[PDB]
Amino acid sequence: TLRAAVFDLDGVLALPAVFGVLGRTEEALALPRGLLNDAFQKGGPEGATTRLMKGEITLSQWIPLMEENCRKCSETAKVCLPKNFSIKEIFDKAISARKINRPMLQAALMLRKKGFTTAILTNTWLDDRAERDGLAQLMCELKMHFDFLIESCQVGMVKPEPQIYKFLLDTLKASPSEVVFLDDIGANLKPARDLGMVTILVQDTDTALKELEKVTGIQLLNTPAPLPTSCNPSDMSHGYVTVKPRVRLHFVELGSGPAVCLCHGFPESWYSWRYQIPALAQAGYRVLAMDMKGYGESSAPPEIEEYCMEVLCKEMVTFLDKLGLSQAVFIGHDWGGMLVWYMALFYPERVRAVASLNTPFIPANPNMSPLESIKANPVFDYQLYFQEPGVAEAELEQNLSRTFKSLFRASDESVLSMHKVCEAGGLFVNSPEEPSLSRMVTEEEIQFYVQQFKKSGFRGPLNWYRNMERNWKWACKSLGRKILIPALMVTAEKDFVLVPQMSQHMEDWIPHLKRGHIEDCGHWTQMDKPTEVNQILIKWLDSDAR
Amino acid sequence: TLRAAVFDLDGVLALPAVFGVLGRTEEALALPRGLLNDAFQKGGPEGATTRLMKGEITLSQWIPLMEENCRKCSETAKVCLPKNFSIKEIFDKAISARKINRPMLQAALMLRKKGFTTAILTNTWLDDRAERDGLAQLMCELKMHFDFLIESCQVGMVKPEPQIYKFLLDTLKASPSEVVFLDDIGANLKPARDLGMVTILVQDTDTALKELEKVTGIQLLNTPAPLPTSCNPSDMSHGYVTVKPRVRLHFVELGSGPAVCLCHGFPESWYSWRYQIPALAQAGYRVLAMDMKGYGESSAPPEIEEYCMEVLCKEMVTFLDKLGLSQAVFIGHDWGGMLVWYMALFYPERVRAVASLNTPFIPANPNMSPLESIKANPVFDYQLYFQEPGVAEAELEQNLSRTFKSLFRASDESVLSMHKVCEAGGLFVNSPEEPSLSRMVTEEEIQFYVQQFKKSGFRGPLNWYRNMERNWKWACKSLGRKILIPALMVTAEKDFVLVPQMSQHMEDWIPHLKRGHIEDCGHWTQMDKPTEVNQILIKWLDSDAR
Ligand SMILES: CNC(=O)NC1CCCCC1
Ligand SMILES: CNC(=O)NC1CCCCC1
Repeated sequence: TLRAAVFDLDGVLALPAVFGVLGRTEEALALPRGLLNDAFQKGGPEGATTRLMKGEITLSQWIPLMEENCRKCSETAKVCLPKNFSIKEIFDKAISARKINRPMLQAALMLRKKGFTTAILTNTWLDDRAERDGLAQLMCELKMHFDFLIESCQVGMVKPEPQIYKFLLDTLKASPSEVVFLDDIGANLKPARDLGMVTILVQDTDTALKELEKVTGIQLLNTPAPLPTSCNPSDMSHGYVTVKPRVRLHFVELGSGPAVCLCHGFPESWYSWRYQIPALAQAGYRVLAMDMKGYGESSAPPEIEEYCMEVLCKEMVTFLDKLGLSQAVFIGHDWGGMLVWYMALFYPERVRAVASLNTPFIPANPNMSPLESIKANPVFDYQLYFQEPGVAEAELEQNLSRTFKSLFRASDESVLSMHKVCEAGGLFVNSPEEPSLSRMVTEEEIQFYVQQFKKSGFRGPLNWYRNMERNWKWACKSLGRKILIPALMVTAEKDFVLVPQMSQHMEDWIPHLKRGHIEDCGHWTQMDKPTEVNQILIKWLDSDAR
Repeated sequence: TLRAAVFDLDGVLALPAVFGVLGRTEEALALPRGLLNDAFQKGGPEGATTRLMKGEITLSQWIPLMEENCRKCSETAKVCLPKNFSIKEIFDKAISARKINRPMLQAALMLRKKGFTTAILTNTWLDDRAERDGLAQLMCELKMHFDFLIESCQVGMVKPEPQIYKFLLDTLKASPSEVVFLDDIGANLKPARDLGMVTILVQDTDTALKELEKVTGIQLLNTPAPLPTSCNPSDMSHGYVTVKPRVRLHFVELGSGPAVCLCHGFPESWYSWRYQIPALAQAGYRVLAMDMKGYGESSAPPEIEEYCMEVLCKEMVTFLDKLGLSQAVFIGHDWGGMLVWYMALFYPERVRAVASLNTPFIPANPNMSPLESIKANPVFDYQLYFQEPGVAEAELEQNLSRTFKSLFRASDESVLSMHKVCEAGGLFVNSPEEPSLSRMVTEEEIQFYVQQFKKSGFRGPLNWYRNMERNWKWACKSLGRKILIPALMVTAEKDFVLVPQMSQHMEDWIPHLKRGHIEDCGHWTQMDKPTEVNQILIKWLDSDAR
């Protein structure tokens, strides 16, 4: 019974196969059929290509040896190679053209999710070309999804030598009968078959995947659209910056490129961005997912005033100062969305671009108390419940699992009503003791939030709501300004608190505002509709943030 | 008696003054003298410029108001503004032309080092221009060197209003007679004088600095060349990546741009790069200064084999994988320099460029044991002393302060001889109990190393020397390769262990190798000659790493 699946890189996990470029080059240059592929494999186990694939020599050292093999082959075939024939050019083009075979990676992802040990076994080289980064990026993206990556040039062994197959089995800690091995080269498949491994000759992906699902008993073809890659907290780079003597900010960091600072809402975590972190890094950005002040590994002082927008914003500027960042794109959700509009208003030189999920920009009404404003909206009743220090902390801290299971629900699953929360005397008074698990979250993901909130509880987070008068007075200083930097407003159809219509007058303050809108999406945008959030943010980033 | 120095930005800490561009524009466009400066100050306290400087409006909102003031002024002067007259263009150019007045910053640096509280008090704006990053970078660089930055647009107050001066004094916690205030605008200097502050009207920097040194009693002019900016450990962003279950790597992170991974030697710290970290970040790079395996906040497992080059290198690849970095430029010193050549040899796709300070690349001799090789060089005797587990740990751990004070010495201060270390029975047998403090280090810097080494001691670090046979066998696999990626070798004249001549045959293995050489420099390159290390690395980075 199968418990491991092994995949080749070229022609299996990555297409088009670099081998298929040699044939295409022969046809384009009208050279004898097989001339390039014959020069490539010249001398077999003793040849330059085996030396390259075993790691004896680098790609740049191999290029002239391949050129000499091509001359020798053309001489024997009684033909002439063109005026400007370049092996470097041929391979640079072949390599950049090669992309991830997405349905093959999806099938590998599915087998791994169903308990399989997965591995990439590849005949590859030590790439020292000026353009080696392209392949490095490809390998980096692919490898993360597998338990093992075995590279011929690293192990000093090559397919079809029997030793690499015995090395594979030892790495897998599996008997051959427990392994599926997928390869586009029949000769390289032969030693796995001979050992008793289930083998699949990959020509077209669909047939290979049909053979793969038939042999594993797991649905791989026609499966529903998978979720984006998530984050394993223990596999991330964790960052810590002290912004003032008693205040330290924690963040998760992934990728290279323009800095993108992710700001969560209430009562959340850097982990609320788990589905965006790998996607935005893969899209060419340096992601900084914050644990906002009062949360997770960030400091949580008890004083209410430590959580007014003016201080939160100043500390975010200090956070950039200490990291040596002149700018970052600021992306916020909920309370983070509010902070992000205020960063754009008070510190535009530090904000490359601004984006908010659900939270609109509504300027302070100078002719009305923020208390009056909040009272005027029935859905904002829970904010008055949040005012008295200790009351909401006691209910929210009593049972952590219940708190998150009750809150983190899709629009069709709601167990909470935000109206008459004060009158009812609590957020969970008409909510079950043991709520069911929402389709948006696993039990483990709820438990990460439970463990985070065991450190400081709900005092710091609730203090974000306890600065109405302070925030209002500070916001009034910005009443003559406009937001003229790149800005994106993302509304969620079914957010019954931060309704899409609350954002209707934003172009009066943000004339060049760009928009996104997510249908059938509740308040928990990032986990509700991760695929669509990623698409909206990446499209806006590549066009407006660079 | 003076204890605080206050500096203006425009025309004081930054030159040329943006005000002086309006006059230059008038002259270039042959407009009436003062037309632009008169339109700029139009309406005085009630005018658009005061609104901008107080933060009521942003720079982009102000541009058309300045245009209307220019039209009004030209109308009164009975003149016409040119065909393509643009305030945006004028200010974009003015702002990008403005650079830090280096001798003024040096004097501020010196006063602060001598115990003064320093501050920048500026009439500035909320910059939301597409090109606002240039100024953000300038402010970011300047602010780090001062105790306070007071910006008119942030405090809703402007010079010469008396309230900003009272705000300044309150921020300083100083009586006016204790303050020196430097400004290029006599009108803005007047309220400070009236309060009893010592004032300096800044025209040329030299005269201002002459007045400043006369009044403070501190040498500011003709002073020796200062050291580069160092790092305060508590003001840095600290990063942590788990590379395998029992192994976590710590790093300090500063800047944006191409990733530059700094690798220290024995027995050092990320802190050995303190003088390079701010310089390389300022030069346009994302610096990652490691605590190498066995050191500081990085894990230090006891097993010798955990420290062979093969595992150290693989973990550095995993470090890049987890941070989401397809590449980094690798810069090493001493044992870090050795690791860095091996990264280039075994993982060229992951190494953007490679640089080593002092450590040459010498390939394994396949016809000789590494023990034989080390025995053949008398200066390498101490490495045989390092072999026996426990012996060097006991001497190096006995007195930490003595260990670092004895080791970290300039070429003209040496207290240690690396020959006959085994025969003598120790590294410090002919060394004092209380060594004098080297000119390279302060007592506090020695104490940071003492505190770091209290965590894991010398076992992990000494284990870097205990893998000769393992490293040799692994290095032999690379004997047919060449290093063909961008590479830099930096030799130190007076390093009597890693002598410049040990690097003489490197072009046989690295044909395109670039070189740097530091005269009168011992083994501790980074702290011995920080200014010259920075110049060599930055020049090579900008040309070969991008
Ligand atoms: C639970 N959501 C919530 O209270 N969000 C607030 C964000 C700031 C604006 C008011 C609502
Ligand atoms: C104290 N320096 C030291 O032992 N450095 C080593 C680096 C690796 C090559 C041999 C010397």
